[PDB]
Amino acid sequence: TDTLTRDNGAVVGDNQNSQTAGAQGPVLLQDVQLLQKLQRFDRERIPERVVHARGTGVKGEFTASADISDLSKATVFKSGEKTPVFVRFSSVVHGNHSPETLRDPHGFATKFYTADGNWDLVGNNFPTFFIRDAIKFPDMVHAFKPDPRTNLDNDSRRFDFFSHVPEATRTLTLLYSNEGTPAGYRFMDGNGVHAYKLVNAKGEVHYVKFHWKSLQGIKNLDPKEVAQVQSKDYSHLTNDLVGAIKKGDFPKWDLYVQVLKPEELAKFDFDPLDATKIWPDVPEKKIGQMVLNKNVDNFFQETEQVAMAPANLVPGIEPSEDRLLQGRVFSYADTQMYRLGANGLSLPVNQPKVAVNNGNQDGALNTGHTTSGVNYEPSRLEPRPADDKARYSELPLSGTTQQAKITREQNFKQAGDLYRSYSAKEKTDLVQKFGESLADTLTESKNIMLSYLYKEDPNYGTRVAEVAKGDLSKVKSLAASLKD
Amino acid sequence: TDTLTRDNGAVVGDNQNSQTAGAQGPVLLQDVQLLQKLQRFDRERIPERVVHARGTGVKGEFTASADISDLSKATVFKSGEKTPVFVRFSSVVHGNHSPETLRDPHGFATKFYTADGNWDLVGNNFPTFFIRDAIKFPDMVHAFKPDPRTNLDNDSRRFDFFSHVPEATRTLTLLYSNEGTPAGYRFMDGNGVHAYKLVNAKGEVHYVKFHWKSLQGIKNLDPKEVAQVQSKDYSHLTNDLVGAIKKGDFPKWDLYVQVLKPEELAKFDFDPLDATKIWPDVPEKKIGQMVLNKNVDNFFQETEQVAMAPANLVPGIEPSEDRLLQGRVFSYADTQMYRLGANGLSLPVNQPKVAVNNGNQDGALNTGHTTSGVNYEPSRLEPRPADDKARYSELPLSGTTQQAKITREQNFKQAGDLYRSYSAKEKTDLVQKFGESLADTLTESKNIMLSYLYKEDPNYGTRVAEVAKGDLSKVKSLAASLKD
Amino acid sequence: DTLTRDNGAVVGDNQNSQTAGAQGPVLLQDVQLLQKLQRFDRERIPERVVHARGTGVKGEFTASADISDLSKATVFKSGEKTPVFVRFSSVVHGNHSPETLRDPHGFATKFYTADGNWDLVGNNFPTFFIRDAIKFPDMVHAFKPDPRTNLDNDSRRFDFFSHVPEATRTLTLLYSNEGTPAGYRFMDGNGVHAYKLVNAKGEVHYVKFHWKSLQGIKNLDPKEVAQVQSKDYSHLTNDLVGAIKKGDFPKWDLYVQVLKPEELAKFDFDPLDATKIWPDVPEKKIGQMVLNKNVDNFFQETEQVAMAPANLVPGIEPSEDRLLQGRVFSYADTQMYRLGANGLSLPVNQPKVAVNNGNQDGALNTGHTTSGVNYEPSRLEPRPADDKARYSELPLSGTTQQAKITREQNFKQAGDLYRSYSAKEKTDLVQKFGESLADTLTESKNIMLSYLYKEDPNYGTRVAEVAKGDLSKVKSLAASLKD
Amino acid sequence: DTLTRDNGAVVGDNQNSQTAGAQGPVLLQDVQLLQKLQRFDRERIPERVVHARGTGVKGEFTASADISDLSKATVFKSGEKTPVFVRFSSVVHGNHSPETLRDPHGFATKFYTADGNWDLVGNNFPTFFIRDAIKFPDMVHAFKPDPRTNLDNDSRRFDFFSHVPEATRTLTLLYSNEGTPAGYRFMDGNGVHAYKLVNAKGEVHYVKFHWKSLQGIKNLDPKEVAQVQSKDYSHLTNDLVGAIKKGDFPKWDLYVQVLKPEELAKFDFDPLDATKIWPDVPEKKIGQMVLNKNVDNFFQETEQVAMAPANLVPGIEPSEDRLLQGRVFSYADTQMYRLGANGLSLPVNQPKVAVNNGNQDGALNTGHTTSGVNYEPSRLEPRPADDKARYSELPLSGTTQQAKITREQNFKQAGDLYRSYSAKEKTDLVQKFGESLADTLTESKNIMLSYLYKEDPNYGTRVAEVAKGDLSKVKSLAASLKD
Ligand code: HEM
Ligand code: HEM
Repeated sequence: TDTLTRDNGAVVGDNQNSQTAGAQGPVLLQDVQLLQKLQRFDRERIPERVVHARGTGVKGEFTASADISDLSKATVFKSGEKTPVFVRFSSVVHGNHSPETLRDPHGFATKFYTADGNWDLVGNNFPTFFIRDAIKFPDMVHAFKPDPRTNLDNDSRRFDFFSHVPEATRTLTLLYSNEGTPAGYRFMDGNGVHAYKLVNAKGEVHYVKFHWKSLQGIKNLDPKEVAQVQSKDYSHLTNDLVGAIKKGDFPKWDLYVQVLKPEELAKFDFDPLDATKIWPDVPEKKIGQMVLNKNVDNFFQETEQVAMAPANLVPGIEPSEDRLLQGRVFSYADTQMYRLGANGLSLPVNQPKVAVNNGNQDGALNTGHTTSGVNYEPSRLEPRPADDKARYSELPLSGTTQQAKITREQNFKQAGDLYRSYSAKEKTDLVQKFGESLADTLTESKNIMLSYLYKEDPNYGTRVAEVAKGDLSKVKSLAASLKD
Repeated sequence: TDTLTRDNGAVVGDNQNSQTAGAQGPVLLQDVQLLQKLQRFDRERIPERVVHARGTGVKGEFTASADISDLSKATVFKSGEKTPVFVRFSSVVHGNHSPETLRDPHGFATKFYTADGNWDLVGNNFPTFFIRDAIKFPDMVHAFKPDPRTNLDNDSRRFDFFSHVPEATRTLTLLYSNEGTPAGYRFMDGNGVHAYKLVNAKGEVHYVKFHWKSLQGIKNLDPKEVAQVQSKDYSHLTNDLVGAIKKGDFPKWDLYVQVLKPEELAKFDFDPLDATKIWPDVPEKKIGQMVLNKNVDNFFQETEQVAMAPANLVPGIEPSEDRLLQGRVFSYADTQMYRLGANGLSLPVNQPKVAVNNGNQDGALNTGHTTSGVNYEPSRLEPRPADDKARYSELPLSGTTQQAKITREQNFKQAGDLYRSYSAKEKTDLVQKFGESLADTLTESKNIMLSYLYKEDPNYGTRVAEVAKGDLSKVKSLAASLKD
Repeated sequence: DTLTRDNGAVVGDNQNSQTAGAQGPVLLQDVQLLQKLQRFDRERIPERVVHARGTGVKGEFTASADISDLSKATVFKSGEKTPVFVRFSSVVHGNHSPETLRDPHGFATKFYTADGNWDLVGNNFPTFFIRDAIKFPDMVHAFKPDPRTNLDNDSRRFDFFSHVPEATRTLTLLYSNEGTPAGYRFMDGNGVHAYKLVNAKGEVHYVKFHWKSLQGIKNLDPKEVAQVQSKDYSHLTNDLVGAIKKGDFPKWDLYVQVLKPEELAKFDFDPLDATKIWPDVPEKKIGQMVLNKNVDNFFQETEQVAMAPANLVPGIEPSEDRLLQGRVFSYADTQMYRLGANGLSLPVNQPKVAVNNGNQDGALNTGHTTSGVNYEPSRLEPRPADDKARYSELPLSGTTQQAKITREQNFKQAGDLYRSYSAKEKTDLVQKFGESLADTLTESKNIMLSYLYKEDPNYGTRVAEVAKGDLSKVKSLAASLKD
Repeated sequence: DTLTRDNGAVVGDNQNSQTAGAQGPVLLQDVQLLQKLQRFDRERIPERVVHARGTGVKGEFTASADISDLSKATVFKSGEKTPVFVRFSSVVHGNHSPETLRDPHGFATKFYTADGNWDLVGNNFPTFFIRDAIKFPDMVHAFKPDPRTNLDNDSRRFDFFSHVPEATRTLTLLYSNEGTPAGYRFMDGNGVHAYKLVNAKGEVHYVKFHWKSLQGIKNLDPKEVAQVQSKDYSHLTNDLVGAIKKGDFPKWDLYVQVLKPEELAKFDFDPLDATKIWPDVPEKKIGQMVLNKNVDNFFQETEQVAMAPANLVPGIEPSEDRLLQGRVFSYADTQMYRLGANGLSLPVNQPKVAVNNGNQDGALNTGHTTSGVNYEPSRLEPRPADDKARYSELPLSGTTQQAKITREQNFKQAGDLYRSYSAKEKTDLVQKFGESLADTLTESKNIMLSYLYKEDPNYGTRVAEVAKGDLSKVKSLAASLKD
């Protein structure tokens, strides 16, 4: 077999014994194989993601199947176009080897390696989120994560924060339902959550929501099943997916879009760009199908180093003015400059399948081969012209610069409708899980949280208020003042 | 209450809404509060420890109680001397938020903030280790850790490695016994593993092993109890410890030493500086007592950032020539330069309780206030004399520089001793756990592993061979050729 | 006091490594050798991407006027005295580059105010070369040494600048003798952009800041530059540190130029264009600064200071100048990298008021947190905002867009500047610019010369001769340019 | 080709940021503005702790002797052609520091051999100032600019060197005109230390390496230094890059001086003392190097190359020189920080042979691993060692120790050097040392003078004059110094 070498290519003569000053003597500083193997070892780890640290990556392909040229000019949506993908599924709060049975929303991020560049659709199984403005994301994550004093879960903290956040009511209803503990990533849907802005070749815009429909169906664990699985397997989602792909049982999802024109936004009773809302009566249209059929070759180089970011957009796809999405356009590229580095987008899993041509340079571990003296634009010696067809869409403005919440909140209606859509057994599990989680919250926050659940549906609030030992008369009088 | 501020101290006007271009417009880049909060958030995480990433830190005090001036000049051992400590307990292989029920050795690292500087005793509950030379450490960890292709446990990998490592037999016997799954950190002992060299005021040396004897007793979980605990609690060791301290029930450990003179080592049939060995008949002497009685204030600032390293030594305590230990003198300080930074030892939790006076300077995030022009030694303007009493001890040398295994291995005797010391019930649990783990290893490595167990004790090897489905006749013939 | 390791243990020998016998190899277990070398091996951090070469000093600012109608900031309250940290610098070259190299010179002032830290990061030139921060990286890459060799190559800047008529004014300032100061004490400081001051009623004013040197202005001419460089590559640092050591403390008066929001539309140029001065707006004195103390340690203080236009206090906000808007992001961003997440907690960067927020962890966090409340809002440990500190509201119209400003006036002020120079000052300018332009590609060179010609026919004509451009092509090119 | 963003998407407008209307603020969603500024903000990495100012060129080495009796290394096989990367540098000052400043000049060569990459990291000076690596951080700290002001302050290095008599020989080379070369092309290079060469029979030889310039040696005297500095702060880079552009490729012959292990105890000095040359050992030529190609990109190649004495191939090992021993640790260590754990996988650092080991992960890992076997040994995917590559064995005796070498001889070789200088060179040497020593504290100054006086009474006497030392004290201190 080929000889073991050091990183400079030199063969190693003994990989079992350190060089010592005699049989009973100390180790020498000059043993370069010892030093190099330990300095590499000592530097293998990089920071985990600040959220969604626990994840599983797989590869597959997406094939478009409809004519949506009237909605978007992006080549990924052209009927019959087959684009390779990289998908990273994940939980949200806990560290990287945390039990996959822990209750949480699950991430569903798809990197499309399109012919116009890489587009990332960074979604979750839940179609709505807990907040509507990215300025609260650091606050929200800090409240959800383990207590900073102990590294132990302490749910009284998320309910202190969330008692000030009535808009979280619908998504907390998902979290504490059995949708919070899936049986496999193959048995969950995916949603973009926000409305994205699709732009056609005439410069016209449509606001669109994306949904991945599982062709395997939806399968969740109930709290007693969660405990049985957790007893022997702390990686059941990863085992399920990797194992399925090894057996050739490739999971698939159909992609659907819901569409609104800019002039329809103001007609609704809720704000269509509020990330805490679904669009209940807008029809869905199928535009493609993705199949995930290949495992990764190396977890660290692919799954750990993949950089998913809503900022990775192609002409024809832009962010909407959803205020949650707006901060996401900054945050992922920013964190990835730190987690990976300035040259993170040049790693194999992050590279586009098209040419990159710009003046960005240098930075740590630059692996390029540059020969030109022109790293500026414009240049008449080595021009790099822009493409006028790729200019951003123009959105009309009015009012003033401002710091004010959106005007139509409707914080409790959709939560109530979701609660009522649940089977009797689903409601029972949601009520017992939410109540157990809320039981030792401070009394003031506890009765305020329970007022939101009661305003969503009196049966929901009454039952969680019994489990959590809240004060039902205070819950009802607080709920009476809440506005629809 | 005090107004929320930005990091430059300027008060914040609205922490709930980002600044937007009208009520329906996009978010502005000039919103410095949004951008600061997101950039700080985006940079919260640092690399986890390459091993022992899952850990719990607490604080307490150690009080010495014997006259060991004959063995060491170090102040921490002076009778009645009280020294504050920081202890970090941990598992080894998996990451943060991995289940604390996972089978593994457990770390027991004590930072003593002595009156002569900080001394770290970085030990484990197991008194022996799997390998005896630090050049194999990276290989050993890579074999134990989850498969690099999938991030899932795959014990065929560790047994392909350990089939070439007959010296791992005794510690794999501890690993697969119920000592591999403790009921609490308070119910385990701690050991230095290596002999350390204590030096007295005359410059004379003694080799000593350290043992923390639990005053709460030893309590382990058997396989069925592990699954039951894991079903509901993935942080059972942290909860147990933080819990006890909150209730005032402070865990204690008596510190004992085993002592051998330099001239006695050659008389043993095993090498006393072999990390795979205990010293079976050397008497123990109690030298002090440690009580852990305070939880940390902030997990990140203290438990995550603490830097435990065998290199943090004080005059009177030095590393022995144990070849595993020698590598550890280099590796912890090296990985901390990366994980923390060049200024990592100036963080609050890592600072000594005595003055630091040297020419080490600059480096990222230097928080000092230097006024001198003298950052070199020697200097006649601002001298920094050495202390001739702190010169290292002189060890006699013989032979040549070399790369060769130690001359006495005795790889199976102590492992058989350990097996035979176990109760019938403990034997059954060991055999079932080891055999289930080994069952899908490649046949050649599996029968070689079994031969090691059979040579330790024929009953051990026969029973694990039945559970693992190895070939007994091949096991017996391979064992017949093994040497004692 | 005895020499120690970083753990506080005393060192027994700091002159000899531990070796295996008199003729033998060095031992891995010598922890003093390893810890000194590992710290030494990690002393350096990335230099600033621009302005790497700099000098820092400390002093104090005292406000002297009632400007409460313009800003509610406590720093400007007449009589208020505020400690300052100032960093002066060059722009293009590395940290030990000669201080005589031709460049704009930075003048950044960190005010440790009673409302928090406010940084006024300006330059001695009152105008900049570009007017939209999206071009900053390109501009800097064209100015810096050639990426192939690390050697100055002025044809690269004129290839870029031939597309940028808006750089005419400041290029005139660069190639003049103001491009090579005699001391930092002998130069003015300008904020360049208009900032928006907001008073206690919420009213806004657009203001320009100017530091007037009370030592006067003193530039070196070309011949004096080579003379000084021959023996001194740190002449600016030497002058300032030496002057403070002798007790000759340099002082600057701070002046403001003021405009109301409804006045911006009435000029022939865009008042928020960073390549423009405000020629006819009167100046008012609002305070004075004295720099009277040298630093204790260059690295801890001068190298680690983090100056950023985003360090704002109530009463001061960015204007819509498109150059400034980019700077509000870039400084804080690069400091997260060059220093780290906890860079603003280093001694030189800390404010003199408490910091109260949920920002946490990050590399080398030196705090002492005990609370479980790292989120807002909380009813257990609230951290209320102050409604009085809400940002001002600017009226908007039109659409989101990617389009240059409409009033450019790229040559007029460039010409006024040229013609304002003495005959000798003009001669030096023409020769420095023309020598720098000489080997630019012919198309860029004659386009550059057209911008100078459009500014002032004598200017363009004299540089064309030195630089060897085609006078007739310059004149026809200039014919097609708009004032 | 069309400009793109880093994800490959085409840019529609690289001239204007996206704003909220023509007079409105910039938008956070303009991903091109943010990605360009984020990349620009992170361009710089930490400069080398020493030798930050450098120039890199490429070339080829051709072996021309049969030295298989001394080393089994393929690089030295007669007729063997190996590609090289060479980086020349100054030592003490930061990037863009004047290349005329007085220092030793680095001469590092990376040989991309058929057995792996071998780096010969040398200098023009054949000796060094100190002899144990434990003092290296102290020495560098004393040599660099004062930590309080970032200005050169030569009193600091003499405070330090007044305790270091062994630096006399190299301080003599430093203050001579060898300290200011006219080009890297006109300077020799030396490995300084003895290296251990090992042949195919396991036999060892101690060897010194010397690169003989085939352009001759060309220095600048103090008056010429000032002239070049007045106008050129990159004279060495210019000279070397320009020479190669013209086709005038510089050449160096490689020579070795050989000693057997039993010969080291014979001499009156220690042959592994880095402050010593080997005066009477003869030199044999073993090959020639020609540098004939410039780099394509300065940052990717010259800034990112990783030169380290730890990059060894079979046939070559460190000797027991105590300064060399620390260098085996420190270069790889600083490169783990300056570059990263994956720094040896960058294009310029990669070997021309396959790398096969279980080193993995780390920041920005660009590999394409498929195996699950990242440990050794393995019976599934074995990675056997080669017994012929085992390290050589050195006989030991004594005990572990912290004690200076015994045969110091700190002054004789320095005096020898001085006496070989022409009258011109002696006067230049004397004026510079004296001028640098001038404001040192009297006690250190007179002790430095004693060392010079002990090397040679005229040296001592002539430098004590310029520096204003006290000759009677110098002579009585010198009286007591031993040979
Ligand atoms: C609709 C709401 C959101 C969804 C669906 C979502 C989804 C996700 C997913 C799936 C990932 C993991 C991607 C991967 O597998 O690598 C992730 C990571 C992340 N998210 Fe979000 N998230 C949302 C809200 C936010 C917000 C509001 C912010 C901040 C402004 C944010 C910041 C981050 C960060 C910093 C990471 C780590 C990325 C990395 O290190 O590569 N997210 N998110
Ligand atoms: C007797 C054998 C060993 C014992 C008892 C042991 C114990 C420990 C413990 C208790 C910790 C965690 C300290 C904490 O809580 O921060 C640790 C971490 C670590 N150990 Fe060991 N270990 C052993 C062998 C080794 C060897 C041979 C090496 C390498 C030569 C090594 C390298 C490391 C590293 C790099 C870390 C991470 C340190 C950090 O990031 O702060 N260990 N070990």
